[PDB]
Amino acid sequence: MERFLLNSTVLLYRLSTVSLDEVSLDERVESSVFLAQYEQARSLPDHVAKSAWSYLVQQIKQRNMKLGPVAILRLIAEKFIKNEKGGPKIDLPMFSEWQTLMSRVSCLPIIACHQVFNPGPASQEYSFRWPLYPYHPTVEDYITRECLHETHQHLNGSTSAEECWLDALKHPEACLRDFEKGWASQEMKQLCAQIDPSLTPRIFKDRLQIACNIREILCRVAQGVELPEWIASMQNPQQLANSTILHNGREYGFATVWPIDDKYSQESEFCWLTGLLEKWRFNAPEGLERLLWIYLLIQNQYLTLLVQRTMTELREETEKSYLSRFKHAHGAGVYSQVRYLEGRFAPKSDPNKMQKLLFSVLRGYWEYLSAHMSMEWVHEKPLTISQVLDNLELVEPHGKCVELALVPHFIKRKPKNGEAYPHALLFKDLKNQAAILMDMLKSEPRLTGWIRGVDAAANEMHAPPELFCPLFRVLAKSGIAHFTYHVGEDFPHLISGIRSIDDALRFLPLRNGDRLGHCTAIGITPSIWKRSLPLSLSMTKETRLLDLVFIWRELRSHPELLRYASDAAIEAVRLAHKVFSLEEEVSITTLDQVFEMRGLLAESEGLSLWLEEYERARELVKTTGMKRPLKLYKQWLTSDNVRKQRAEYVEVALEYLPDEAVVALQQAVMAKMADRNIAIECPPTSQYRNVSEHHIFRWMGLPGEAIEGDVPMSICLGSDDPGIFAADLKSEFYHLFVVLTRKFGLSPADALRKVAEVNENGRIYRFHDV
Amino acid sequence: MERFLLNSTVLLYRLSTVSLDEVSLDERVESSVFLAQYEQARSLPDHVAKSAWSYLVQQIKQRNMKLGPVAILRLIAEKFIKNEKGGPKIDLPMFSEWQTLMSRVSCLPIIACHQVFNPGPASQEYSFRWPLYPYHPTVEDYITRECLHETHQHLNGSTSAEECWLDALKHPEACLRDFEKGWASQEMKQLCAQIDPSLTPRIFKDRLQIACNIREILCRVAQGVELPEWIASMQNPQQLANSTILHNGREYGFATVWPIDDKYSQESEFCWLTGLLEKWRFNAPEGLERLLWIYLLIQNQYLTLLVQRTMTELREETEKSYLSRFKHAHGAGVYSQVRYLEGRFAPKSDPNKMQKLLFSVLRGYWEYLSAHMSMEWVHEKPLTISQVLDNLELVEPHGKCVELALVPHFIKRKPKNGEAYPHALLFKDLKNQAAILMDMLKSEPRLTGWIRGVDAAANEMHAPPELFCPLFRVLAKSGIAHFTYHVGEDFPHLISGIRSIDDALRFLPLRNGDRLGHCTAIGITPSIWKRSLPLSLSMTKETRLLDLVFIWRELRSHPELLRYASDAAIEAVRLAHKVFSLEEEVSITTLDQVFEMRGLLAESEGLSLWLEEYERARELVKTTGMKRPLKLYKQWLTSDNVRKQRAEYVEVALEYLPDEAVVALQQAVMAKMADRNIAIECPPTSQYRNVSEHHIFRWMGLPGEAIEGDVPMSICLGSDDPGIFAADLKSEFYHLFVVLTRKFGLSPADALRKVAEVNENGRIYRFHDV
Amino acid sequence: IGITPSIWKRSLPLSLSMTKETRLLDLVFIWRELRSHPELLRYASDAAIEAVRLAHKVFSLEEEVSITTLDQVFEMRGLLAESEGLSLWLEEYERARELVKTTGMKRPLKLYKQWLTSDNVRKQRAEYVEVALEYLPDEAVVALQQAVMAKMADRNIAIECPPTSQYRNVSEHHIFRWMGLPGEAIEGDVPMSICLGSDDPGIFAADLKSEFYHLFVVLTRKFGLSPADALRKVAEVNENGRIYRFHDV
Ligand SMILES: [Zn+2]
Ligand SMILES: [Zn+2]
Repeated sequence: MERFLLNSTVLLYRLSTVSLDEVSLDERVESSVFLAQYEQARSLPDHVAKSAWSYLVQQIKQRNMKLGPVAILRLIAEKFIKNEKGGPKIDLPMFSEWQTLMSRVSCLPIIACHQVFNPGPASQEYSFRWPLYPYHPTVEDYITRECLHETHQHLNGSTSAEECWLDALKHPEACLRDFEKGWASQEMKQLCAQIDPSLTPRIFKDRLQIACNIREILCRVAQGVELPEWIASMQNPQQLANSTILHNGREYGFATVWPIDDKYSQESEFCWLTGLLEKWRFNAPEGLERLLWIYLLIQNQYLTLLVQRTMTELREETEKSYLSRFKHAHGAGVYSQVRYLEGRFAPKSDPNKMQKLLFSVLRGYWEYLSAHMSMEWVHEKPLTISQVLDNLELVEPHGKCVELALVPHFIKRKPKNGEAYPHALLFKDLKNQAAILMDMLKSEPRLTGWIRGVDAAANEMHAPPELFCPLFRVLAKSGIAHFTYHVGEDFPHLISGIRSIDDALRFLPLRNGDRLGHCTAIGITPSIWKRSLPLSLSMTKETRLLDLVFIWRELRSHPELLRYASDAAIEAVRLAHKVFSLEEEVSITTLDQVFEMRGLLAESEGLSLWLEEYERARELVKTTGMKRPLKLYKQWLTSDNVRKQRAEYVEVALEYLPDEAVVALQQAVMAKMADRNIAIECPPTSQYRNVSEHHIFRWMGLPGEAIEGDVPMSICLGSDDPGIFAADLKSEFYHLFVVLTRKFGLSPADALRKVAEVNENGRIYRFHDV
Repeated sequence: MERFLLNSTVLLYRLSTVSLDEVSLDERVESSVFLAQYEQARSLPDHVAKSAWSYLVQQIKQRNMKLGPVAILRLIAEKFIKNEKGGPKIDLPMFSEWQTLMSRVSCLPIIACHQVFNPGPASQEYSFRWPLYPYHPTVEDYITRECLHETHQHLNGSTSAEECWLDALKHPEACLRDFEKGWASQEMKQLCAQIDPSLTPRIFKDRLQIACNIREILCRVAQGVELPEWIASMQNPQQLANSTILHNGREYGFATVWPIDDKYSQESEFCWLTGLLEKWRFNAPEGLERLLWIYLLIQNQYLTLLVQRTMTELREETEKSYLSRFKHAHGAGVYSQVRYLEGRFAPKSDPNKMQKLLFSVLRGYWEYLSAHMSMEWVHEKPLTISQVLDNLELVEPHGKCVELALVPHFIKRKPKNGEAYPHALLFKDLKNQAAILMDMLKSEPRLTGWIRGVDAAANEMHAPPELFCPLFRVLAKSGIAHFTYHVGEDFPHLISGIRSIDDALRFLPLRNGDRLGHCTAIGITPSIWKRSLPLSLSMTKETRLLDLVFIWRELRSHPELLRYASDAAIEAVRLAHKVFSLEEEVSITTLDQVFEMRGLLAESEGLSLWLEEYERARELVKTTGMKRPLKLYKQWLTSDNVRKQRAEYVEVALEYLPDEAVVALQQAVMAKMADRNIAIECPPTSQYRNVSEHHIFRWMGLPGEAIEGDVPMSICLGSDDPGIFAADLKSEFYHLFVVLTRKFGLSPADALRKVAEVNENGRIYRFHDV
Repeated sequence: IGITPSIWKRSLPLSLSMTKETRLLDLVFIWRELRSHPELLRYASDAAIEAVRLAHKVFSLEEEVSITTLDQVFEMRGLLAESEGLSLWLEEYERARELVKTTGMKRPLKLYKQWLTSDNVRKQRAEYVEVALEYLPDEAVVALQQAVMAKMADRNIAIECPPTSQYRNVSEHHIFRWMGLPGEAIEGDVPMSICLGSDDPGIFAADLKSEFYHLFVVLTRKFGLSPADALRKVAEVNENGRIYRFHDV
């Protein structure tokens, strides 16, 4: 429960609102804790909270200390972090729980408290490194031998959330600008209201600047410098909502001097916090400790809102952040811990911005390499992308350092109210971006060795994959090997997700060894897919009809489900009749022929490198006996009536199909996949009670999770956990190892090689040049 | 999904605040629904809600309604309720969803709308009856042939919460007094914040008066009488927060003539709502539907508060509520659906109030019996308890009507800061009440024929059973037959609840055929008992030590857990040494002999009907070798440091014992159950996702639910669901029936019998006189 | 749903003549059932084909009609003729309004009207066609039959059984096969809530008590059940009489 006292919206209000000399807020802190649990962990049975709080307070009073940041952090550090071998580490049994706490709290304060109150041997000068980790010699030797391989880094640009808070403190105005530009959006209305009811942009700025001011003041006291006299005027936290304080007539600026150049550096934060805590080892002023309360609380609230969520992204268009990611990916040892890194990046609409971003990333990689290996760099200070390449070709794949592969994102937005065919404007945008990419490759053909493969991300329902097939094929002929597309992550229905996955398979120009993405649909079981959700699910008519045709096709060969297959046939015919407003009798067969054309470009022939696909409809139209498919698909694309019908909603009864049938669909899907030799990135991520049910294990063949009709699926790794701070690929590696060893009782060797197949598959299906 | 539109606190806030002429609040209601769903059902993944509301609005626009309570109740009634055989009945597969809905909403409006818009045959004049039930010929034939058994009804006095609402409107000031006296105590503050952050007694009175005024105004429209003028002045809902409205200098009242004398009756509500809906069949004024909306909301929210929760009970001290209870318990047939009723009521500490309550209950019962049967009644208008007994002495156990059994409660409060021994003052209050009880019994020996047994209710941790043993023995000698004690309901640890149950067995004077209560500790499995609980659970030191003693005692003979038993012994020795401040060596044997003395009365010898348990310690003191036992027990009861360290808080691992070992302790307890012929009352109720997980099934032996060593133990039924409105014993009967037949596929006969053995256990262990 | 095919063809001619509608609906039903059983899909396909042919005759159809469409035709046999295609009566007068709105039902509705009205169609309905006595196997019969008892249990509908042509002896009585008697019950059977009826066509002075005795004696002697066994079995149906009594409660 401790992480309440560090992450609490109501406590944040109360502490920020009460005066600094109030004292004796124990009851209200406790009540705020109970409200926080009621909001967050509703399931706790109303008495565990009171008991655990009686404890927490009891331990505090035993240790003769005050309810404080230092108190809670001390308890947490003592409970979790141990110093072993090298640096602080996380106990193997407690690692998962520590991750759960990470899902709510920042670890820098905890780490500083650990160092100050129980430092390890005074022989290894420790430098801050996030996140903290457990130790297993087998795992360590394995990583030393083979290193790790990143393929899914797209959660928040390419960095952890923690440094973004410091970036905010560095450009508070930029973050307010982004906050506001988006405050006009609907979705974030609900996001912000549900995280913090009365969040609002003015209070956004107020909390940000208050945090800046508290950091400054606490830094002054940590350095132990004179407690400036306007502190006396400082009485109410709301005073920290302004850039200057008024003591008597004068407006005093809080700005001050810090030893380090990068005043917003994580290292600066850490040194500051260590100094403060060591000053505060025996006792603390109440005003300042409450200040640190609100400081940590605002940190955490900001970090959540960010994680549960373009210009705060643009500011990362320098060769500083990329160097940072690269240095972090490289360990503290001479050899980098990750062997092969996939660098995923959002394309822009302007050639200037793409060339800027590309030069930034390329240069940063060059400096990362130069900082580790010495040689004649030709252009010692490269200024152009061509110069950077000139520098880079000289590198050989020894493996001392990481190997970079660059993948642009394809962001799928919702269709708009008015357009010739669905997603037409989005298609135009993507065509613009892709053409620019192609032209940059034209200009610098050597870029084919660094820009390898394109991913298709953002919310799936906003666009079906068939929209991207012409894009992917044109890019391929441009020289883009390898492709990726997010499938199966979220869906109106599990059958819908499975159908979407097969659509991608059968339509996308995916070759041997390509990689799809989460594909959670074919991993999640129908036992654990419906546990708190309504018995029926409303969804779009188009989605329903496509899924019904999918059920048809997949179950046509299954003797045990032919009843369901006939039902799918009948109901798909009826839905087609309604959506297309049909009066003639239309066969499931011709529906199927219509639906197999979904990969065709809208504007091909029914509506340089684009000529092939522009004519791709020509041989189809040449096929005489496909009249009805042509006209029906043209109606599907253009007809206003058909489009409104497609948008229409209607229920699916949950138990439309037996879970056995769902599993059969899944298994047909894995069969087709494995036939085509495609891999599945699986990052650890809503409905799972604990990680133990993660479908990764079913894909991994664990007894008690795997199903009889199952296959291997070439799972690969990816460091993208939506609801955590300061996560890493090796963090996920350790997560999987510990869960295997503990919950499944596998011996350390067993867990090691279990995870190792997925890791080495990461290398195997790397897109990087060979 | 619809639950959120009919109960939403934040929705209530803003709709009540906005002007009645605001209009076009669709997006507003959307935000309200998303917030309410987030706060209540957190698990739903953020998009199913969007789809569900999309289809809701699709329905509303297609069928051409306005987003409003009318359309909502219409969709509900269509989706749930139907006319079959006699009156409306709930579709069987939908009963679980409907009772879930009743967990948050009331059915009066829904049933009104159903009757209004799809009435059955216009020949069975439809007198409202609550709640609404399903139809199964086997079920109805069984209830007719046999009839049912109420054994456990202590939730809201003995009434369903919905009637408490019209009670509040009858005496709103009384509800205000009850609210405020209690609003000063913390736990209600935590609750008020958790349910309604800004609840307060102020807005409490405000919302109550608003509700009454809405009732009046919409009565004006329903009777279709002239739409009085001050409606024009009425522009904001808050204007309804006052008893009068100021139009132009004049303050106009809200009250009127209503057709029925009892203006606060559920039947009045029903006929009224029917009239309102009939009038509003095709359309209605926007502001008026909004007023109805707010009425319904407030209705739901305060009903929620009430259920989850003195003078509101005191006002129920007339022979009216109890007559109503009896009539409700009896169906609409000549024969009563229940045969045997158990009437549980609090024993008051004033003899006058106690005899008042008792004459009230007796007179209500007699009048009911008169209302259904004819003979000479002797005192046609009885006045005294003696007179009503004279009347009732002529009644015979034919079975036409209900047979009542009266049980005083014992509400056990937390121990206070200062007292000679723990819970001493509570013991004194109970002794006062029991003295009063035996006084009235002495005065009227006949009362033994209606007061059959006493129950120990209230929060378990507030007091342990052993202190009641002298009380129960004294009462038994006075002439009270059968006893009850709530066990297993709430606990800090599962083993601790198990130990509590054993202690009750081995200390309370329980006899053959007695009953305990919920005993959920013994039904909940270790597997599904730890789903969101912290990896470590936290207890009082005294509880921890007693559990250690229990574990070792019970596992002494288990060869497979001897390790665990030996541990428990060791840590028990350690804890006893620290607690008793023991310098010498205390054997776990000695601790056994100490803790077996717990049933001893505190003020007997180590500190007429009472003389026996005053001298009971004489035999033990005569016992020579028990020196050390007695002195340690005295230390335990009295030593201030000892009571302090008892109150202090010690932690224990969640997985302190293996799941199997916990079940083994459970099985020792099941064996004791069967051996002593003690029944267990199992009503339907926090950790269960769906009702199918209910431990009731574990006892009923459902394959895959019964554990290997399971033992039948005379489970009995109880109509007490903490989180539902207008619950009934027959209702939960249907619930169990449907659950068996569907989630386990059992045939109607199988489910009928499987519930029937429990029902008939009810008969077998009636407390009623023979 | 009682008589087993084994004892259904004991003196029957090897072919049976019946009306064309009966034949067509039979084929349609056979398909509707046998779509799902892996062991009878051949028969289901045969029925679909032949039903298509027979409908092409009965409707004199010139276009092509799918068995799905035939089903959509014959699913609407519950519609009132003069509802919309030919106070309390209102609701069923207008019920066809929703369907006629249904756009995809064009061909079904027109076919239904043809069937109800067309004189040529009605003449063809009255026409007769032969069917082989073993048109389908006993196993197929019993599969259909067990599906029927499945829906029986699903809808909680009872069967009102009196005692009565082909049966040589009362021991051959179908009542027993419902009653689950070993050697009389069939594997894929389900319980179906039988109730009694005192209606014997070919006797005088017969009563429910008389039938009770008859059943008890036959159970006891021909099947050797103990008195308790036979009494319990007979009761089952007897008190099922209570259970599904129409009498008001
Ligand atoms: Zn992804
Ligand atoms: Zn209870």
